[PDB]
Amino acid sequence: ALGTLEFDLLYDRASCTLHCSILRAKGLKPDPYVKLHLLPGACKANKLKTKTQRNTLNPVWNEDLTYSGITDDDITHKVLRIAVCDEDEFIGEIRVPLRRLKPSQKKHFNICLERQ
Repeated sequence: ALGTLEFDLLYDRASCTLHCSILRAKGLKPDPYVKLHLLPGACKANKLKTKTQRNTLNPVWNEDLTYSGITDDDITHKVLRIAVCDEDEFIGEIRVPLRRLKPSQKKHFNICLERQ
């Protein structure tokens, strides 16, 4: 379909931090970069992005992006939208409810991107 995205999420409860390791993508179907949007809210604070990789459908970022101020209740209610885009157009996205995470347990994802 649209390709796959590999990333890790780790919630560190004591420091109230969500660590998002954006690793790589494979088989993108269109200069890819990834943007993270922690929902809900259009707030600047909710939005992080990787560097842009050039001339590739198999970019490797190996980039750690982090949110601070993350509480238990944020973990149960918030959603992390992860979108890969083509720098200068939408390539694909996934939507991850944070309540799938456990404190201090890194979860590894390899997920198929979607149009949704």
